[PDB]
Amino acid sequence: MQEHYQPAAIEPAAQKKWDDARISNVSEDASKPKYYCLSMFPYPSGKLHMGHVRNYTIGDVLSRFKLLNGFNVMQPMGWDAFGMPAENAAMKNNVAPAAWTYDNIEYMKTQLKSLGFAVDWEREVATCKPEYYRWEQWLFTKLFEKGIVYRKNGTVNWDPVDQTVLANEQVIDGRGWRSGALIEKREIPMYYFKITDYAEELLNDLDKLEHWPEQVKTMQRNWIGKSRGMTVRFAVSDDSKQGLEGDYAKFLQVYTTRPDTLMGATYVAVAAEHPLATAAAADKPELQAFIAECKAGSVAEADMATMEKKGVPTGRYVVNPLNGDKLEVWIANYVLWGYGDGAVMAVPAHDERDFEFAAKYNLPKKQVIAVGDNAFDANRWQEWYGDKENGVLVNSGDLDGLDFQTAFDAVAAKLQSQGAGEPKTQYRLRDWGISRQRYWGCPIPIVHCEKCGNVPVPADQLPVVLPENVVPDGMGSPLAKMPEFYETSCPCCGGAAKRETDTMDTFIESSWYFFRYMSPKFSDGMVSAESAKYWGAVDQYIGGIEHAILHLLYARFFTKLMRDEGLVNVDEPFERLLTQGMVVCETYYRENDKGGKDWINPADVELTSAVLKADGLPVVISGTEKMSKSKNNGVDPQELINAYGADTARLFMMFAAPPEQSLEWSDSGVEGAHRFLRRLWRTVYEYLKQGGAVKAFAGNQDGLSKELKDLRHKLHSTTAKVSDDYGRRQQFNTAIAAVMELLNQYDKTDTGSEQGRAVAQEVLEAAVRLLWPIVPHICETLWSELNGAKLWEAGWPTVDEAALVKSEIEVMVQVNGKLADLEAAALANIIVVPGRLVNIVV
Ligand SMILES: CC(C)C[C@H](N)C(=O)NS(=O)(=O)OC[C@H]1OC[C@@H](CCCn2cc(CNC(=O)NCc3ccccc3)nn2)[C@H](O)[C@@H]1O
Ligand SMILES: [Mg+2]
Ligand SMILES: [Zn+2]
Repeated sequence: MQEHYQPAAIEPAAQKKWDDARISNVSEDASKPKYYCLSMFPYPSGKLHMGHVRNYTIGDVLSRFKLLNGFNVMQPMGWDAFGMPAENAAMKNNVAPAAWTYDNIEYMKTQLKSLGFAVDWEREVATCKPEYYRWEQWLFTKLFEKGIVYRKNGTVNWDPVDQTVLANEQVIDGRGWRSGALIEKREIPMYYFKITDYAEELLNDLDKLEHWPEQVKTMQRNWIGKSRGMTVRFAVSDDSKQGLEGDYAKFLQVYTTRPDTLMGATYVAVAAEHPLATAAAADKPELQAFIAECKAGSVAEADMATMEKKGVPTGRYVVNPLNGDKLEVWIANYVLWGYGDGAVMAVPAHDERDFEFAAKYNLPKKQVIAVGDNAFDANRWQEWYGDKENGVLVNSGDLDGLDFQTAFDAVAAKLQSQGAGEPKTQYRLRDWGISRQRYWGCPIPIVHCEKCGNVPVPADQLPVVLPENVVPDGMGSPLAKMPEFYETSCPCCGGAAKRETDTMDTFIESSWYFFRYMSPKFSDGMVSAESAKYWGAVDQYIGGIEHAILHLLYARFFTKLMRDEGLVNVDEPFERLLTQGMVVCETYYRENDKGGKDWINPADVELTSAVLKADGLPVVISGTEKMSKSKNNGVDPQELINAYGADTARLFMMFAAPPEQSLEWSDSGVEGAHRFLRRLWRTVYEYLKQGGAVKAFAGNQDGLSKELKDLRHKLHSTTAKVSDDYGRRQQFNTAIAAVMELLNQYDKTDTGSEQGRAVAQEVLEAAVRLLWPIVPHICETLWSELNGAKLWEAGWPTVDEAALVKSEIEVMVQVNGKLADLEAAALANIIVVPGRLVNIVV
């Protein structure tokens, strides 16, 4: 054993020892209990970043621990390969997106392997391969024939200078983000998943996820957004029926979740597309301009509630069906056509948006809800205005005194008797649009024929292959410009026909890949039935919080789709879910001779102030934020590995913060992690150079010294602490601190005697197994110096409950014949014959 710790000498050999033993290459062996530990697979970006290393180290800690506990552990890895990154890299570099993607995959694979993740590489998938995406084309055709996937015209933001479609996230002040050109709203046919057919299942099944963070579940519930309310029809006043036709001339129908406040409605509001808006804007230009601004908006949903609410009176009136009050109709920008009836009622006394709106326009507020002897101020909003559970109705004639649920029913009966309304369940959830006007994505398996319509490609003709021999030029989606791809024959009638040129939303690949990993070379279906039966669901999923809504919902949806097709037998893909925090770092800048800032990379700055590393001109240290190319503050993990080895990188990431907390880059803390590894190395080297290995202490410990009993207490306390930090808390930094404390006590204990060595052997053999999930290379190497058994069949350390009982302090006591450290406990009820009796001289 070399005296100095040299990670490049040891990490390659340890990796070849794990690979030679095929310990991460698992099969469906019904003899070992399974465990499926999954980290969210990466985009083949080019190179790993520190978020990648944080995530896959967390995955590896948990997989290695469960493996050491005897589980058949599958930890798979692959590549979320489609999407815009490669398309833009292709445009800028004059290279095919596929060629760029496959080179990135090859490089990033090398990096992952060198970090020593215990990954089953025989299960690798790449989603841009036809061996992969044919199976989502297959599922699509099945759901298309069932109406679960359907085609319908929708509205997109068209950028006419860049000749491509943009999401609302890419529209700033009505303009394209790169081009700066005004976007055009266009109606085009697109494809949708009927996810709203499964809304109630997706909402309720969340309740089975006892090992999910409540915040993720609550975020899903808000997105689905179920409400039970009331449809209410307000009759249109005779004076307001001009330009209306059909049911819109007779009534304005609305949806509300608060029918118990219908006596408090002081006005109604309609979307800009609503026929009432159209009819009243006919002669009023300010209304026309307000309607146009609403249509031109591109407010992303994450920003919807933040937009400033605005409205315009129409001069048309409807009649409240419970009290006959005539309310003015307003066009408002927060009422969205396609949600419900595109019209709402407004109660400023008990809904805060209605309060702020009515306060803006001086619209009236009528209190109808009381909560205790609380005063009602019509000019200031108090939180109890919105209380549903503890309110009672006031100012509502027949309904005064009722609580929420009784009044809801009373209103329902009143409205139904009248023909004016009925209970109604609604969901904020929209159907899922999967059409993308992009080249680098999975082709949609549809052929368009003027005789037969939109026809699915039959199963025998899948995949529809995306041609890899393409270089996007910017001027529009390539597939629409390639007759060699879209010109075909109709599979139903044989006649002239055209393939669909839109590709799929890339969320589709990531909605089922965890099942594909179960049988990644299966060519007769999405996932083999035998391997789905064995692996079941993912036991532990690890990933970033930005995927808590869309990706998770989509995966849960696809799992229930696949379940209903007969392919899988679970309701939920993910049992345990762990959300890792961001990785952030200091920023540095010089100022520009244009009044701006040039963001410098940390690698080219030295500290003391701070300046360049090759130069000496100072920089300006500024704030800490998530690593990103925007402020040039990303720290390249390959240079951290080059400088210190993989074990140091993995230890720093786990020690620096709990996985949920944001991790702050620290040169100082990276050096602390390395020196701790050096210390682990030296501790074992020094122990072995003073006598060589011995049989680890085991068994009855009566007759060990006090000092060595104490070390065994700390030893077995550490084992239970660590096990509970890996298994229960998932708090890997406290488990490292625990092992450091154990080595501190060992450093202060004399282990020179014969029984001393046996306890030191025990301590050290436990320490390196306890830390093997975090830094497996050095622990594998040191374990081989201490003990000749395979580390992984030695298995996780066991707690010795005997070493936790602390030995008895037993004696009797007597005041006047009749029944410092003992005289202090025995006065808590003065001779003291050593050990047996305490006599208290009365
Ligand atoms: C399931 C599927 C939908 C997954 C999809 N393929 C995906 O999200 N794929 S992915 O590849 O994005 O990530 C894969 C996983 O692992 C990394 C996690 C990173 C969180 C963000 N995050 C980033 C950072 C720190 N950033 C850096 O170090 N930037 C360095 C840099 C600077 C300058 C230029 C280049 C690089 N901290 N947290 C991420 O949530 C996820 O769990
Ligand atoms: Mg359960
Ligand atoms: Zn045809």
